[PDB]
Amino acid sequence: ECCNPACGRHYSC
Repeated sequence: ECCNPACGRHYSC
């Protein structure tokens, strides 16, 4: 979840 793969859609964590 954590910026996966790299905060593309600015994922949570």
